[PDB]
Formats: sequence, structure tokens, C-alpha cells
Amino acid sequence: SFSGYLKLTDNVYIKNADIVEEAKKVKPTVVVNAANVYLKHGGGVAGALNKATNNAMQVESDDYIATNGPLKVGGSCVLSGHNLAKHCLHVVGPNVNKGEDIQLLKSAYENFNQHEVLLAPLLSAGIFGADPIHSLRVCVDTVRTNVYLAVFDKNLYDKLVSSFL
Ligand SMILES: NCc1cnc2ccccc2c1
Repeated sequence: SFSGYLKLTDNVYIKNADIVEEAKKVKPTVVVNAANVYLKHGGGVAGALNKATNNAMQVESDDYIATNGPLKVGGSCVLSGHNLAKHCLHVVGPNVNKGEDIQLLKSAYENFNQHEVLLAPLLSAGIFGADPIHSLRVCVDTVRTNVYLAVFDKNLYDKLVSSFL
């Protein structure tokens, strides 16, 4: 079970933690991946989660894309969680470094509402280029299910908690 999380709202919790280490420890029903439309898990959270599965997440993802085609920005798919979780919810937040609509961030967070509890990163944060303070605000105003946010960066975690309205 989840431990050491700071409660932000009725249903949103946050911790300064590596989401791979958090997943390996808790083994949640759902771990969220910060995916791209192609499910190419190269860097950031996706690269780290895939490397922890010994590339099994990428192999499974390539078969999914070969069958179904790419996801939509703001969309998701449920795949195996491998050694990290029962399931991985691959969610595509807009990548502002690729010029994608930041307004799609709320649609991306709506995917979390189909799962009662999730371990997740902040969508569109990190290498996706959005303001993590904005991502946390969209998260608390969109997600109604129980979300345990893992923020890798200590200095960003402190800034997020200290600025939370
Ligand atoms: N310790 C593996 C690792 C590497 N890179 C990361 C990037 C974002 C979030 C968590 C990460 C975890």
C-alpha cells in the first residue's frame, strides 16, 4: 500500500518518489505511463518504466500499435503492468515541445476516472514541456478517483507542494 504521501485534496496525494521504485514496491493495480501516440517509450517516465520491464512493455506496445494504430493525444490504452503493476494505463498528454494543444491535458486526465486507484506521474510535465504547476491543477480539477502522484524531482516536488492552492 501507498505510504508517505502528502494529501492535497479528498482524492489527490503526492510524494517525491521515483515512480519505477514506487511501482516495484507497491505493485499497484494501475501504474500510469506518460506515453506518446506511438507508444515509443524512449525517455522520461516512459523510458524508465519500459527499462524496468526489461523492454517487455515496448514489445507489447509495438504489437498493440501494429494492430490498432496510434493513440490520440489526450487518449489512453490499458496494457499489462508487467513487473510494476497489474495494468499500465498509457496516457498521452500533449507534448508542448511538439506544439500540441495544452487544452488536451484535461482530456488526458479524464482517462484516470475509469480506474478507482492509480499510481501516476504529472501528465505533460518533464520532457513533455508543460508547466508542472498547471498539470497538478488540471489533475486535482479533473480526476475524481484516487490518484497517487509520484514526482521524481525533489526541488519540483517542494515547489508543487508550497505553491498548491
Ligand atoms: N531511476 C529510473 C528513472 C529514470 N528516469 C526517470 C524519469 C522520470 C521519472 C522517473 C525516472 C526514473
